Amino acid sequence: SERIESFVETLKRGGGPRSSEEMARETLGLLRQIITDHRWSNAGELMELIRREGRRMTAAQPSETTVGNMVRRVLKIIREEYGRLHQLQSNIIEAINELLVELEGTMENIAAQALEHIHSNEVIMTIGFSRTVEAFLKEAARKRKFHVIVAECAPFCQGHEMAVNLSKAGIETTVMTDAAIFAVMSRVNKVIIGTKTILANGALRAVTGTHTLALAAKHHSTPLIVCAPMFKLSPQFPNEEDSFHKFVAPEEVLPFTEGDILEKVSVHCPVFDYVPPELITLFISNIGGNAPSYIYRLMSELYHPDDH
Amino acid sequence: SERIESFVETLKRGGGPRSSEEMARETLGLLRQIITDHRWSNAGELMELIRREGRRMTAAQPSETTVGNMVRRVLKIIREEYGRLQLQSNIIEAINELLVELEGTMENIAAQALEHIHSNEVIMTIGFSRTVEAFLKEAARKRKFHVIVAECAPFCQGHEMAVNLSKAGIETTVMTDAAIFAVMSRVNKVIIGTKTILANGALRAVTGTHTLALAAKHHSTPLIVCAPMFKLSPQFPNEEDSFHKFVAPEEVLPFTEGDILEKVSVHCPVFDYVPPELITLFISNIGGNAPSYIYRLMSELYHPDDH
Ligand SMILES: O=C(COc1ccc(Cl)cc1)N[C@H]1CC[C@H](NC(=O)COc2ccc(Cl)cc2)CC1
Repeated sequence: SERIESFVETLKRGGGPRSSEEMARETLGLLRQIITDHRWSNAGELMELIRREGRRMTAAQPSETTVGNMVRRVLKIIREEYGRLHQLQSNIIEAINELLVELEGTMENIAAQALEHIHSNEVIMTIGFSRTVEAFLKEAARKRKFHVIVAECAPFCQGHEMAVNLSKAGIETTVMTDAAIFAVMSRVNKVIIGTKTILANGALRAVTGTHTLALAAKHHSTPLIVCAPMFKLSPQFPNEEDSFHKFVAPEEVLPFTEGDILEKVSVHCPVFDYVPPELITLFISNIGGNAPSYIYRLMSELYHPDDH
Repeated sequence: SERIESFVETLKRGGGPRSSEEMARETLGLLRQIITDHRWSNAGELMELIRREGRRMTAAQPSETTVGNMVRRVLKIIREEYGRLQLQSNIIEAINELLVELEGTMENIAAQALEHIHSNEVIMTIGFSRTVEAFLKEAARKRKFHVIVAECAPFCQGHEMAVNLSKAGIETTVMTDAAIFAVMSRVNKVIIGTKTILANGALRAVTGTHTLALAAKHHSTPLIVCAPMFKLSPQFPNEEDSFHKFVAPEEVLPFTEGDILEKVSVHCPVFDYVPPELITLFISNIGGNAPSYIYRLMSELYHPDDH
């Protein structure tokens, strides 16, 4: 039925399911359902329906790149499925089920490869809460006691919660304000950041302090990993400008109090930022450990030239 | 008497007094004696004698820059002495004052140590110097840091200092010279002692100082070169290849393994060249001056007879 419309409203109003493959489980859900029982013609009328419902879905807040990402991957499974087909619903829904089960284990396998990086007594450093970086760092509690420096930035700040969820289970964290990321980072090694979405050229679109942070990395020459799973490799190299973000209400940065000053003064609030591929020095991923400058072909491994 | 000739032979054969106030106390000695009783004319015949005995003294092994350095400073005290101008009383008295001022370098240059090294801070030095060891020993009434010392420079005279430190102080580890780039990714605050420092701001030091300072201005950690006064040499780096000491290649290849030593060329340099584009502070005997200021400090001491 048209419960997807509710879903089309659900992404419209906001209220995030915290990126935990819930957008992916949902997009797989609705694509499974529209894939299940709909109109049927042989010659990709299903694919045309995927383009229509696709572009209607992408008409949401243009930041949830996972929605269109798994949409396009469903299309590539359709194209290869027909490619071998040269009863298709059985093969398509089965392979989509296999992609679901493969998606069902990202946060474990991307966290197994952790002992091979962090060593004893090694002052790691991140910024901003992320599920994968916390799970990833929790499987390195069967090794020695390092430190963790976490930045408290990007207000409204969703960051501390992580400083709790770590320090009551693990290593000796300290929490620094965002405006002190250059007295620190003279005494550190091995920076990690989680990623909101990563671009085709090799860019990280992340939380609103990622840049200003990576610049310090390629100033003191410390390597920064951006641990990010699959299904977040977005096409469309950074052409569209200023729709790249989320501008939120300036209540979060200035209070509605202090009247009259708020007549003539301009307030800005960006949620994301731009990390170019000239500063990332490894990707830890779900299947391999690929470098920055290789990421290109990995994208060609997944998609098809209908990247629009 | 002509015991200076013995001294002129003493620097000739080698056998260093460590550079620890032997070269300066001696040069002050012989300059005091030649200053004391010699030929006398009013119009700087003493100064001409200082030029003659000076250039004869500088005809030693051209690396002991302290000898000519204190020679030239004696000349500047002569020039200012005549400038204000029984002159022997004033000259020998002021030279005595310069001696007593020279008598306390390694303490006052080591007082200013608590204001730099902090708790839990992995310092790092290459080679061994009296002033860097005394300097680091007065920071043992603060917390337990590490010290990473490189075992460079065959003959590798590096360790004695790791002994003389470890049995009195912090947890030092000793690395070979060929591992100064797996380390120096996990360090801060490098220190090096200086054999002599040039006018432009250069450090002429032990034979691994370069390749180390390059790592400092690659990972951007600051390197202090703690060096007292009297070692500010004029003569910006013009004279080439007399800038060193080439020693016998027995120290790097053994006289054993015959016939290979027919056709193969062995090199052995003792010093190297650190340019002023990489040093990031000087801790000194009177102040704490930066690199790019060092220029006028030299003009504070000498006179344009710098040859
Ligand atoms: O625990 C801390 C303090 O951590 C912070 C300091 C400041 C801030 Cl803002 C946050 C955290 N510092 C330690 C961390 C281990 C290190 N390394 C060692 O203990 C020894 O490591 C070495 C030593 C020598 C070599 Cl060659 C290699 C590693 C010393 C400094």
